[PDB]
Amino acid sequence: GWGPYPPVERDETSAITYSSKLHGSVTVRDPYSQLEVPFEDSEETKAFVHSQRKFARTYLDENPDREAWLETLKKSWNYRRFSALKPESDGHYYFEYNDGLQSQLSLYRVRMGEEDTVLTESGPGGELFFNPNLLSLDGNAALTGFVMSPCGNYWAYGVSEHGSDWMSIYVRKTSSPHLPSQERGKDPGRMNDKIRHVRFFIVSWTSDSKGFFYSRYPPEDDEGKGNAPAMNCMVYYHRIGEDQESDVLVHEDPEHPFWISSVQLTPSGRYILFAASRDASHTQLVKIADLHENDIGTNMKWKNLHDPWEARFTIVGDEGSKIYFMTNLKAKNYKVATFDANHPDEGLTTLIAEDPNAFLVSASIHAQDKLLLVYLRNASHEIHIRDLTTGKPLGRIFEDLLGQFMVSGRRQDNDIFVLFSSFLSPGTVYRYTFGEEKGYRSLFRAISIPGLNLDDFMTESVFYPSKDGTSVHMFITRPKDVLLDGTSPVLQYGYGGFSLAMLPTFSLSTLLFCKIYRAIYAIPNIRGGSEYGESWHREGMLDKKQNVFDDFNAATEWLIANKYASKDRIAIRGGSNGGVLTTACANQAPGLYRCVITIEGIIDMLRFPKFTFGASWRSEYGDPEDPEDFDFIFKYSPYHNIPPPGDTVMPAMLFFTAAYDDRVSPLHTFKHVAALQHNFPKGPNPCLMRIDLNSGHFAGKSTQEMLEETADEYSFIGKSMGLTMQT
Ligand SMILES: *C(=O)[C@@H]1CCCN1C(=O)[C@@H]1CCCN1C(=O)OCc1ccccc1
Repeated sequence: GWGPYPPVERDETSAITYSSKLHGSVTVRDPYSQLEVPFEDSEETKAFVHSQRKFARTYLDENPDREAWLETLKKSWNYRRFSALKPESDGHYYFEYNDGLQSQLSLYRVRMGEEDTVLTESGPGGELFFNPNLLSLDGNAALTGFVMSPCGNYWAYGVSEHGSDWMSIYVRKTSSPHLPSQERGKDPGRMNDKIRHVRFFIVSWTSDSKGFFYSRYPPEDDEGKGNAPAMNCMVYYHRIGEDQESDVLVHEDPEHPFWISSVQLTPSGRYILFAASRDASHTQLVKIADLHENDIGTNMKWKNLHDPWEARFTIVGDEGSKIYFMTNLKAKNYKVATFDANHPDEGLTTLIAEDPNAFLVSASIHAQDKLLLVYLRNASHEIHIRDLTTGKPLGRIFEDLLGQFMVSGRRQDNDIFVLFSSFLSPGTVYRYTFGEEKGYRSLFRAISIPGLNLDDFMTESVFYPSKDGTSVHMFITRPKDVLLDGTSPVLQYGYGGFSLAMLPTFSLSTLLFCKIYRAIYAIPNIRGGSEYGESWHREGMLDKKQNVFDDFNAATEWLIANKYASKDRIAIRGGSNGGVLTTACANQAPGLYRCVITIEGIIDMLRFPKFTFGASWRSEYGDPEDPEDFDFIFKYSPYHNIPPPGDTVMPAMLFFTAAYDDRVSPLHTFKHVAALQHNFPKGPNPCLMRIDLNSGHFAGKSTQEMLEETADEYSFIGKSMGLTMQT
C-alpha cells in the first residue's frame, strides 16, 4: 500500500514519423513529450518534478535502514584523503587534501625539498592554497581545473557553480592563497579577471605569462537548466588585466555550430595545436601554428598537421621544431609519433609503435629523455619506460601492482609521484626516481580508512561466455568469509561504451555495501569499453550495441549459475551511457534483476541528438534520423521497449537525476519514469525518481546530498531485495 503513483498528464496525439530502411517509415508515439520542456519553463514539468520528488522521499524515508545507512556512511567517509604531489613552476608541490567530510578537496602546497613534512598524523602540513568549499554556501561550487602561468606568478582556475557543464575562469596570484580564517560564500584574494560562458577547462598560457587561450560559447539565460544543443564553440585569447570584451577571437566556424574546438600549446609555448571535434569519435580536424611567426588572433599562419577526421592528436612535448604526439593515426590503440613543423609535408614519424594488444592511455616525458607510457592491458594499467630519442624499451616499473595509476612529474624533474589505486587500495602515493639502468621506488604516503578492514576483502578475475560465445572478463570483489552458496546479494556495475574501461577503482561505499549485506561487487568488462583495446569498443557500438546488453545479462546468468548470487538478489547500476545498459537490460530480461539503479540515464535513443551534447553521441549509437540506423536503435531504445505489463514483473527501479544536468538532460529519466509508472501502476515493485534540485552531477557536490543519495540507493536495494544490515 505504498501507491498510488502521482498522476502524469499524457498527450495521446503526440507522435514523430521516422524514415526506416525496413518499413519505409515508422510513426513513434510519445505521450510524455511535454516532459522534454525544462523544469523552469513548464508548470507541467514543475508539477511532475515536485510530485515525483515528494512521492520518492515518502517511500525512501519510511525505511528505517535509511537513517542506519546515513550514520554508517558519515562514520566511514570521515577519513583523510589526498592526491600525489604535483610540481609547479613556482617551486612548490601542490596536492589535494580532504580532512574527512568536506564537499570538495582543498589544494595545499609545500616548497619543493620540504615535502617529507606533509600528510602526517599532525595534519596535511604545508600551506592551504585554495579551498573550493569557500566558493559556495552549499559546497556545490567545484574547481573544474587549474593551470599555473609559466612564470609561476599567476594561477588560472575554473569554477562551476551548480555542477553543470558551465564554468567561469578566474585568475589569482600564487602569492595570494586562501587563508584558513576566511568563511563560506566568497573567493577572496582573486584578481579581477572573470571569463564567462565556458563549458570545459582547456586553458593554455603563452610563455610570456601575459594571457591564455580558452574555448567559450554564446551566453545562455537558463544557466545549465536549459536542454538546447551546445552550439557555436569559439576559441579566444584573454590578456591578464583586461575585461573579457577585449579578448581576441582566435577561431569560430558558424557553418558547423555542433563542432567542439580547443587549442593546446606545446610545453615550450612555441607551437599551438587547434583541434575540432564533430562527434564523440577519436577523430579531429587539426592545424598547427608557430607562435614565433604570428601575433594572436584571426591572422595566424595555420599549417596542416594531417587530413581531417582520420585521427586524434594530443601533445606529449616538443624539442625545437619537433612535436611529440600521442595519436591513433592508422593505430586505433594509439601510439607516439613526432611531427617536424619545419618539414610539414613529411607528415608524422612513428616513435612508439601501436601495441596491437594494449590501449595507450598516456605518454609523458620525465628526467629530460625518459618516455613514460601507461598501457591498459586486460582491464588494468601497466607503466613502461622508453628512451625518448630511439623509443627503445628501458623496462617496466610498478609491475607488482595490479590496478590504476595517476602519474605526476614534468620533463625537467628526475622524480614522479604515482597514485596507485584498485578495488581494495584507496590510494598509495609512490615516489619514483629515474636512473641510468634502473630507478629508485619508495612508498611516500598511503590513504588509511579506519572504518573498514580491507584485508577482509578479495578481488578475483573470472571469464564467462556471452550469448555469441565471446569470452568476457569480470572482476568480483567480496568479503573472504562470504559462502558462494547461491544466497548472496550482488551489486553489478556496468557502462559499456565510448572506449571507457571499467578498471579497478576504489569505492568505500561499495565495500560498505559488501560488508553490511554480505554482498558481492561484480564489474563485468562488457564490450563498448577499451579493456581489450579499441576493437572491444567497436564490437559494442552502433549496430552491435545489443552485444553490450547481452554481455551484461550473461554476467548475471553466470553469477546465479555459479552460486555467487541468489536469483532473487541481483542489483544492477549504471550512469549516463550506463543508463542505456540498466534500462535496456531491465526491458529485455526483467526476471534476472531484483533492483535497478540508473544515474542520469540516457534512455530515449530516438530523441537524444536534440538536447545539449547528445548530437555528438550519434558516432556511438547511430543517427536515429538515418533510416538504416533507426532500425537497429529502435530494437533496443529502452523508452520504446518497456515490456507489456500482463506477463512481466518489472524489478524495483530507482532513477537519480539533477536539475543542472546539461550532460544528459533530465527529460530521459522524466519520460521513462512516467512511462514505467503508467505501464505498471500497481508495481508490485516501485519505480521512483530521486531528483537533486541543486546539482548537475552526483560527485563533487555537497557531502549532505551525496550521503542522502547513497543512503537512498543502499536502503532502497536493501528493501527491494529483503536484506538485513549486519553489524
Ligand atoms: C555519459 O555517459 C554521456 C552519455 C553518452 C556519452 N556521455 C558522455 O558524457 C561523453 C563520454 C565522455 C565525455 N562525453 C561527453 O558528452 O562530452 C562532450 C562534452 C561535454 C562538455 C564539454 C565538452 C565536451
